[PDB]
Amino acid sequence: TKLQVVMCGLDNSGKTTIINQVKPAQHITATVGYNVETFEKGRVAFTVFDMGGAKKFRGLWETYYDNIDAVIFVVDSSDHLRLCVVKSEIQAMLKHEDIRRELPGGGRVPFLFFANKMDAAGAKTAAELVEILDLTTLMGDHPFVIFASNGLKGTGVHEGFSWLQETASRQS
Ligand SMILES: Nc1nc2c(ncn2[C@@H]2O[C@H](COP(=O)(O)OP(=O)(O)NP(=O)(O)O)[C@@H](O)[C@H]2O)c(=O)[nH]1
Ligand SMILES: [Mg+2]
Repeated sequence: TKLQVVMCGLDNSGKTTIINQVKPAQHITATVGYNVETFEKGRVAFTVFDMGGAKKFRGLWETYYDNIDAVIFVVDSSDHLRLCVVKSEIQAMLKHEDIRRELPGGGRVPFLFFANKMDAAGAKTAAELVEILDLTTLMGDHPFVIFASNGLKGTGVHEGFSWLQETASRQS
């Protein structure tokens, strides 16, 4: 079983920290452009495009939507000021052809949302983020879920990936 995933979210949301929690055991810095992570996790081989989240890299994200099995979207739940930017980016990505497309089996591309930095002062819960972003209206027919996460420790992360992998398997 092979999964291709694109990982999106604003700069400093915790994308790279989170993906490193699911990689094999063997210094994180801001991701310039993107990085491809290819690794095994359990019985699955993952290919993850860990996108840079700075404004200047967001134009790249769409290059990696082709044939994708899932989107992972990481929100800094403690960054209230840019929740409007999070919303516009989710809106922008949903309009793209490769995200819109009906999957081979009739399904729609699934989204795993992380409400990350659950430990940070001022963190909003998954429920609060759904209401603020009006996420349910935005996501429409796309299957999605949202879990509070702590990327430093791995809280929420592993369960999110179970959801992604089970949803992908069911769809393929
Ligand atoms: N307190 C706390 N800090 C976190 C959490 N997740 C990530 N961080 C911290 O937030 C900073 C940004 O993390 P990073 O993984 O580089 O974020 P990113 O989304 O890949 N940034 P970019 O889009 O620039 O590549 C790092 O200092 C990291 O340790 C969390 O859940 N809680
Ligand atoms: Mg990064």
